[PDB]
Order: sequence, then C-alpha cells, then structure tokens
Amino acid sequence: TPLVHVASVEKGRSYEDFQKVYNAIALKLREDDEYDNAIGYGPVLVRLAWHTSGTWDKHDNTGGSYGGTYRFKKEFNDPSNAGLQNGFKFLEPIHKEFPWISSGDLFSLGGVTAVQEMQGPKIPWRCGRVDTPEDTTPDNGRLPDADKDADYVRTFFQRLNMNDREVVALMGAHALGKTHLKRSGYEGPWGAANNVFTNEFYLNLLNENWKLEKNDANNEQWDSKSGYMMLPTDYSLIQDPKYLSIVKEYANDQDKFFKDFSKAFEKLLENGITFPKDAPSPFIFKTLEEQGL
Ligand code: HEM
Repeated sequence: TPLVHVASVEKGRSYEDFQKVYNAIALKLREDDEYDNAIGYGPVLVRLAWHTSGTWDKHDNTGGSYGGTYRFKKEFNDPSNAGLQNGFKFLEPIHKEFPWISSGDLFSLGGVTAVQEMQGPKIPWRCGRVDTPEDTTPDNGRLPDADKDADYVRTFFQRLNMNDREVVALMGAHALGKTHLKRSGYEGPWGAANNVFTNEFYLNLLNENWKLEKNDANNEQWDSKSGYMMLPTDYSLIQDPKYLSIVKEYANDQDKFFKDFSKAFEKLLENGITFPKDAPSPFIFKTLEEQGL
C-alpha cells in the first residue's frame, strides 16, 4: 500500500520566512541574466520543479516532490534530467543562505518563483516537504518520452492523476525556454518570448505553419518558418480532437489559461503529500515588482 508523506512545517517558520526565500530566488533570477543566451534561469527552474514532482506514482505514492530526492545521483543523472543541473546549481547559494528549507520545498518553490517572476499567474504554494533518504529515490524512466502520440500523453498523465484539461494546461509551460539538442535530442524554442509566461504555446500550435522534419540528432520534430518547434507530444495536442478543443480555449482566453495552469501546477507540486487539517493555508507570494524591490 502507498507510503504516507505528512507535510511538516520547517520549525518555527511562517509566510515571512518563505517570502524571503522567494525574494532571494527572484533577485538571483534578475541578476544571472545571461544564462542560455540571455533566456535566464526561469525556464530551467520551472522544468526542475516539474521533473522533481513528475516522478510521482499515484498507485503507491513513490517519487513526487516530497522527498527532494533529485539531490541523489541516481535521480540527478537520469537521462531525462539532462541540463537540470543548471537549475540545481542556481539554487545552491539559495540553499546555503537558507539551510533550514527542505530540498523538496526549495525545488518546488524555485518553480513557483520562476513562473510568477516571468509574469505568470500566482501559484499558491505550501511548505512542509521533508527530505527522505537515498533509498527512497525513484528509478529513472518515470518522466515522459517526447516522440509519442496523444494516446501516450493521456495514459502517461493518468499516473500523475491529471485529466485532459490539466494535461493541456500544464503543457502551456512550453511557452518557456527551449529544447537543446545535446540535452534531449530536440532543438529549438516553442515561441518568441522564451522568458515571459503567456499563452503563446497554444497560439503557436494553432497559427504557425508546421512541417514535420528531422533535426541534427535524427529525431522528428515539427518546425515553423518563424524558427519555432513543437515536440511530437506537443503537436499531438492538436491531432487529438479532445485536446484540440482545450488548446483552442487557452489560445482564446489568457485569464482562463492562467487560472487553470495555477491549479494544475500547484496540484503537480503537491501530489503525494498529506497536509494536516491544521497545516497553514497555502502561501501566495508577492513578486519583486509588487514589493517595489
Ligand atoms: C508530454 C509531456 C512532456 C514532454 C514529453 C516534455 C519534454 C520536454 C523536452 C524534450 C524538453 C527539452 C529539454 C532540453 O533539451 O533542454 C522540455 C523542456 C522544458 N519543459 Fe517539457 N515536457 C513535457 C511536459 C512539461 C510540463 C508538464 C512542464 C511544466 C509544467 C514542462 C516544462 C518545461 C520547461 C519550462 C522546459 C524548458 C527548459 C529549458 O529551457 O531549460 N514540460 N520538455
């Protein structure tokens, strides 16, 4: 039967403590602006939060964000995690300054901070993930393949307890960053902005003229004359009629996408965690801009 992971608040800590950690992440995001040809660390931090959470298996409550297990070599050397060492290195000085925060809390908070600082929706966030030992590290192979179709995507996300709307909303994070050939065997950005969180992914899927091509790694990807790309799994969202309707909805309603993304992303980051009835309410952090910082 499933493991139980009970959220336990870092001793004596409250909203103000976590806002300080948020602020340190946000300030470093602003400072270290030349990483990845001036994209900055925002996208890789979102990907780190997702891959550290996305190992979860609803059937037995293995993997997931709780244990912060990416810090162990089996997980940080997962071929699916290639490049995420950059997000981990970014977070190192943060963890040094705030050694009291758990690894799971830091990885998930990095993702929340990145989305909000890149002008995305507010993502409520709860503390209390607790570091678990090396033998709790999930095996490689729990993160999704990119060369597959809509049926694969739908089935895959059932393991994370996500439905069609939640899947399409989550994939909207591909507005951010790019594929890097040496990391994943795919090359190129999904859009123009790269470090601003918008509904551009959906607009690009629908509005661009896509050609199925082979990249320099001999893998198929969909390319547009604008210099954008889509993975086979991204493109599957417009091949499947159920996914397509949701893509159209998000392409035509920025607010609805923001709201749905926020819920799904929080859910992703919280999967596998039992919050005590008297745990604090989720925190909604202010951006640097909102603070006048
Ligand atoms: C079918 C599901 C998914 C597949 C197959 C997939 C696959 C990929 C691949 C192959 C890359 C490129 C890695 C590289 O070469 O650097 C990537 C990047 C990225 N992924 Fe996804 N992904 C999926 C879902 C998601 C989700 C649910 C999120 C978050 C909500 C997400 C966030 C990101 C971000 C922000 C990047 C950019 C990373 C960077 O620029 O360094 N992805 N993904």
